[PDB]
Parts: sequence; C-alpha cells; structure tokens
Amino acid sequence: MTEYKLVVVGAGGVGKSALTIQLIQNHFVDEYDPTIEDSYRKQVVIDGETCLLDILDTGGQEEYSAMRDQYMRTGEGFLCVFAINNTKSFEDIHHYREQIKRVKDSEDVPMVLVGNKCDLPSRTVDTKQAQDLARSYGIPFIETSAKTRQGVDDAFYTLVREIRKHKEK
Ligand SMILES: Nc1nc2c(ncn2[C@@H]2O[C@H](COP(=O)(O)OP(=O)(O)CP(=O)(O)O)[C@@H](O)[C@H]2O)c(=O)[nH]1
Repeated sequence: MTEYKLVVVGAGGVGKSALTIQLIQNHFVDEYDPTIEDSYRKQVVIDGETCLLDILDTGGQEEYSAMRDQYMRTGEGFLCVFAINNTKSFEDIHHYREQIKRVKDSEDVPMVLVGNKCDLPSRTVDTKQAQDLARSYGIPFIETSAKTRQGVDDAFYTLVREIRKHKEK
C-alpha cells in the first residue's frame, strides 16, 4: 500500500473543496462545505495497486496559511484548479505553479491542470486555451465538474499516475 501526498491549489471559488469532498466523501454526512484548509484521506485502487491518498485542500492566495511552504515540500503532486467561467482564475495558474517551483526548486513537479465547472454551458476559457497552457508546462489537462462528478476521480487518478511516472524516471 503506497501513500501519495496530493495538494489542490487554485484561486478561491474555483471548486477545490467541491472536488476534494466529492472524491473523499463516504456520504455519511449529507452536506459538507468546508471553508478552512484541511487534509482528507481516501484509499483507492489504481491500476491494481491499493493507494492511500492524503489530499490537502488549500486556500487561495488570499487566505493566509503558515504551513503553506511546508505543505508544498511534503506534497508530491498538485492539482492546479481553475474555473472555465473565470478567466482570472485561469491566469492565476501561473502564480500557483511558480509558487510550487519556488519551494520545490524544480520544473519537473507532478501536476495536473484542472478546468472545473465544465457543466456550465457558458464558459470563458476555451479548451484549446487550457490544453495549450498544459502543453507549455508538460502536464495533463482534465475538465471536471464537482456537480456532475464528471472527470473528478480521473483528475486525482491522473495525478497519482503522474507521480508514479515521475518516481520511476
Ligand atoms: N456549477 C458548478 N459550481 C461548482 C462546481 N464546483 C464548485 N462549484 C461552486 O462554486 C462555489 C465555490 O466552491 P468551493 O468548493 O468552495 O471552491 P473553493 O473556493 O476553490 C474551495 P476552498 O476555498 O474551501 O478551498 C460554490 O458555490 C460551489 O457550489 C462545479 O463543478 N460546477
């Protein structure tokens, strides 16, 4: 049973918690709307291997986090989440990636670009835009919806697979 330290980053309001809660929910509680950063666990089987995922639901750059730097040192992979109807949240991706490279002193950090809220017909960030940005970073791009659960599990599974590939380099 391998452990993976996952960290979700992005501007506030993009759906970092909705994604994390939908992934880890055992649904004992009907509704859970966390506003404070926290860590969640889920045991999942990926490609036959039982994985133990620790997912850190970080707050946006606005919310102060004393352990932010340490969270990124411990983190092995990062979900960079933006909202396809929020152009600023998409532009903010550069800030969060630079923040990760600054602390980990590397350009080869496992990451996945996540365009959340793909359930909304009206979007401002085209698929080509995000796919192009992901290419410039050398990381995968996945569209997700924390409402319809579209691509939610695949986003985290993809990141785990990115960590495993990186670790086997
Ligand atoms: N239509 C739609 N709304 C979404 C989706 N994901 C989240 N939302 C909505 O966006 C708002 C912000 O969600 P939230 O999970 O708090 O995002 P956040 O600010 O990145 C997470 P936190 O700040 O707690 O780390 C909420 O009203 C939520 O219902 C989605 O996939 N589709």
